[PDB]
Amino acid sequence: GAMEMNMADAPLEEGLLVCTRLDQNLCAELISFGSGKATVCLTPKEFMLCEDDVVHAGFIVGAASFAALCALNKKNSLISSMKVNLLAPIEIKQEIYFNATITHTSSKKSTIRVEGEFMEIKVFEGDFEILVFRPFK
Amino acid sequence: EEGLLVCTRLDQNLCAELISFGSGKATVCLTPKEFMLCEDDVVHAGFIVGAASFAALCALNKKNSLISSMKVNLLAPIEIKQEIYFNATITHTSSKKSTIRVEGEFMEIKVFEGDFEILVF
Repeated sequence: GAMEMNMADAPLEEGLLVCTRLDQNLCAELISFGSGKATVCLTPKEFMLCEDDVVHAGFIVGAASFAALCALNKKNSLISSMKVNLLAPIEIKQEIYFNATITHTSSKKSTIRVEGEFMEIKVFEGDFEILVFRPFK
Repeated sequence: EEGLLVCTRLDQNLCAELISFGSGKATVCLTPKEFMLCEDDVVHAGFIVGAASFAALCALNKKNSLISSMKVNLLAPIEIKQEIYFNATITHTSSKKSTIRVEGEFMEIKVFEGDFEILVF
């Protein structure tokens, strides 16, 4: 498909298959995706703070998580696990770019590496495992 | 939240309700809202990790603390208004650095587990 994807002015999200219900205002702005990668950008808001000068880990990891899902961009996918390092505390007004790249893939699962950068300095790094298929036992 | 030394600025409606804390343990309860969804039947990982993170910080309960790393397994997708209790317990501490284990359960079925490393300055 699809005519809507062609079009000078097609929204970037048009071809995005994952997290259809996600409000980017609560997570991160999608910047690009495709070819086994994605970038999102988090500009933290006051509601995201844990402390006056520390953005809550849920929002830092939440942005990384979204980048990771966008790199694979598959309909029926879930994050199953992650190992992540929050290298420095982030304040509001800091723009953090999260760049995801798939490192391993199969029909059933992938591993995606995410690096977060502030002014091109790494401040986050993580590996996410994603499962692609919901039934459970 | 008297005696609570961590996350003074955190909006509990956007995260999880603090149920109890003290003695190197804490429980919080996540009530998923629609704004938290990634997909119709999957709460975004950021809110699940956010809830666990809050639990972990309240277990240690130290001023000037920061989550420096985590290893977590999301064991099942979480859906709207499944109440999820996250129970955090310190497993290692040298004051400067601590490890907190957090388990989240829906009913008594385990939907989340992880280890959180916390630095205090």
